[PDB]
Amino acid sequence: PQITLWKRPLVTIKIGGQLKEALLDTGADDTVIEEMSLPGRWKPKMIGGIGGFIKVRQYDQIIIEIAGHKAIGTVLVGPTPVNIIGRNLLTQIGATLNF
Amino acid sequence: PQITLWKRPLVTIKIGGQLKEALLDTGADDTVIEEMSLPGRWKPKMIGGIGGFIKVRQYDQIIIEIAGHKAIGTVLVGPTPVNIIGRNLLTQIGATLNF
Ligand SMILES: Cc1cccc(C)c1OCC(=O)N[C@@H](Cc1ccccc1)[C@@H](O)C[C@H](Cc1ccccc1)NC(=O)[C@H](C(C)C)N1CCCNC1=O
Ligand SMILES: [Cl-]
Ligand SMILES: [Cl-]
Ligand SMILES: [Cl-]
Ligand code: NA
Repeated sequence: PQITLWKRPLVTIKIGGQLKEALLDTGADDTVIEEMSLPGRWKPKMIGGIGGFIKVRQYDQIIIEIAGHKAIGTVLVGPTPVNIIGRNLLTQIGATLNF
Repeated sequence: PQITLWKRPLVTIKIGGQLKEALLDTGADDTVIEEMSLPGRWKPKMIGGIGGFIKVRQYDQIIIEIAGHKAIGTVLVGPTPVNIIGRNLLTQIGATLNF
């Protein structure tokens, strides 16, 4: 699709069989989702936002659908105020910024 | 241009007679620049996200050139870790997300 930016670029994602709303974010290096259960082992990570850094759980090779596009990759889980699809998965689904 | 997302989508901007590098951020409602002087009136604002909130100065009707494209809008100035071009000015340069 071509998504303009007059409103937030929110899409539906599916992860763990569940539908969630998330933001397509070219300013995010990684994907971070609100607290949920994911399979496997996780690794520690810090990410930085407008107000400072938070600790998150890094899950690798997680199956996730983004606006109907299937992806498999790293998902961070933690106390983010909004679900964010970052560049690691935007790149995988072929997204570019155009002007 | 068409910007892929393997790396951060950083571009050069001109604001307040100064050149800066800034992040094209579809996940940002607002444009936030590191501390600098701008002409005219301003009012305080709090913006919060990952990591919490920061206090900024809101300047309205500020012209910015973004990767050679002129726009005008509100610019927030404060202790952001990164200069961010948000949706309020991305729409004005006709930026879209495409996949
Ligand atoms: C940078 C990065 C590394 C790894 C993983 C992730 C998710 C990363 O991105 C973290 C991050 O906060 N990125 C921001 C920009 C970023 C990159 C690097 C350092 C700091 C910031 C931005 O793009 C998304 C984030 C989303 C958001 C979160 C909570 C509430 C509302 C929105 N947006 C905002 O904070 C904006 C600010 C920028 C005006 N914002 C806050 C006021 C209300 N609305 C709004 O839009
Ligand atoms: Cl990934
Ligand atoms: Cl504006
Ligand atoms: Cl448009
Ligand atoms: Na003004």
